[PDB]
Amino acid sequence: NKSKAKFTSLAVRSLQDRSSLVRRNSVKLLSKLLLKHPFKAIHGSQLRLSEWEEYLKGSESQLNSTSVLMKLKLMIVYYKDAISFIKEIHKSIELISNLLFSKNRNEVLESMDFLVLADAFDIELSEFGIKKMLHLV
DNA sequence: AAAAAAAAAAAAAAAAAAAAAAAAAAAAAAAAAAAA
Repeated sequence: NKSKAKFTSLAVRSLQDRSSLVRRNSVKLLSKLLLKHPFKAIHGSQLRLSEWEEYLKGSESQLNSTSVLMKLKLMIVYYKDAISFIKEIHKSIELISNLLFSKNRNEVLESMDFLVLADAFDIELSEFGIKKMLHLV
């Protein structure tokens, strides 16, 4: 699970690569990572930045107010990892939305598939991606 | 006191060649058809 964040960061960085095939494969990797993630034990299949931030704030308040110490520590580090992953996915979504207008059709199709998958899970910036996709006519 | 002969502007066509636009070669990914 730890290497998942590294793979996501490398894929987001490679999204800006000059080669088109590399970009399509990075989009595929991000789609595969978003389709199944370890972040499903609690409130699975729902990636909302506001809700996760509120949950993290609640956990921080609970810790501020024997097993309790490290249990809250693990919960907080898990929530921080979730927030970082959500931010990375949001940045990747923005990059792919900017990347929608490409000469190669396979890249466009994979970008549309990734945006649809990201829209399937409730995402605040998914509507922007759908709006950008609407101009593909 | 016309008439050859040399010098000089004016003007055709001809030869030239490397630089750039356009097309082919090579490796790899994707889509369709055939065999198990």
